[PDB]
Amino acid sequence: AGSRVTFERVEQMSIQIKEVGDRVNYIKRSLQSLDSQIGHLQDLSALTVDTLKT
Amino acid sequence: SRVTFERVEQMSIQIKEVGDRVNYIKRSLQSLDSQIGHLQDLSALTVDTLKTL
Amino acid sequence: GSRVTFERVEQMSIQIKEVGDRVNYIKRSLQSLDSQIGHLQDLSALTVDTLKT
Amino acid sequence: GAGSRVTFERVEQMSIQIKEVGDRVNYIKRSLQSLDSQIGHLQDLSALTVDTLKT
Repeated sequence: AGSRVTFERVEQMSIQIKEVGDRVNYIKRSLQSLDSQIGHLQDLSALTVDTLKT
Repeated sequence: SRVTFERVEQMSIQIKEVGDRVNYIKRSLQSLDSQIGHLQDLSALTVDTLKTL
Repeated sequence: GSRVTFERVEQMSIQIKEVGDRVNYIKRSLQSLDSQIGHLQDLSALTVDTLKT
Repeated sequence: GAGSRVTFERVEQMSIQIKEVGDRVNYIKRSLQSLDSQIGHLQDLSALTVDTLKT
């Protein structure tokens, strides 16, 4: 009863904890994509600076 | 100069793509925060019943 | 058994809270990043406009 | 001449600010790995609690 509802709750926490994990992994992937775009922008910046010195 | 204009205009586009992505990420975290709050509540309610047992 | 379960759930609720806190820190960092990218976009926009003329 | 001068300054500032944006995102990446580590410990505690009530 109390133990039944406790088992339902622990199962439901387990579901929501896996969903929190999955959401963080998605966010990590998005940040990785972002990091790559930033790489490209830094190269382009260094190139523009270099040419202003030439 | 013309080449400088071109590279600067390209950077400005790329800065915009990075800005937009940062905000999409910011919004995911906002939404995750809300879901954590409800998980926090479910854990508190589970513990309260366990104390009576 | 209720007592050991109570103990594992309590420890979960403390860790859930720590996760929640770290999420909100990361969120604040995105907001400041967002604002610094806004400054940079403004700069790139000014630079680009002068270089047209 | 003059137009170019200011432009050189502006471009020099953009590349400082682009570096900062980089550094910030590197920090966020590291903060997200910590967070993900914490979530793994909670998934583990949650799985053990579950394993222990199945039967």
